[PDB]
Amino acid sequence: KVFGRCELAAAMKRHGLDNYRGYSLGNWVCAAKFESNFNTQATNRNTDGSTDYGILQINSRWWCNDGRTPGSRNLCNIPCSALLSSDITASVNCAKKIVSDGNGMNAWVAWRNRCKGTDVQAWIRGCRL
Ligand SMILES: [Cl-]
Ligand SMILES: [Cl-]
Ligand SMILES: [Cl-]
Ligand SMILES: [Cl-]
Ligand SMILES: [Cl-]
Ligand code: NA
Repeated sequence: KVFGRCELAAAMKRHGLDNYRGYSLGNWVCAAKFESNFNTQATNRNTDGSTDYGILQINSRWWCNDGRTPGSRNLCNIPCSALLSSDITASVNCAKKIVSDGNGMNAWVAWRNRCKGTDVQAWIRGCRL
């Protein structure tokens, strides 16, 4: 599923991501835009052989099991395929664990490089929330 900007903002809010660990909803929408272009089915292979999955490009090295990332962990206790669902519950729950891990949203390289320190509220501006 390819979410619209306000539609994703609404879903993220429903699943309790708005101000989670202090990150306003625009941070989450901005990160999703640059990680996946709002597409739940996005997958991208990394040089190390791990793969990133879903709307927030969660990586198989640490967070989910895809059967093909040697030495990896599955700290969200889910198959990486669960992260590609049209329903974002699994992605949200896993992102809550990731952003709690110590480095906040810096875990998401696209957030650090394209969202951090910008006007992230623009990503939610205009939305009925
Ligand atoms: Cl957009
Ligand atoms: Cl915001
Ligand atoms: Cl594996
Ligand atoms: Cl599994
Ligand atoms: Cl933080
Ligand atoms: Na894994």
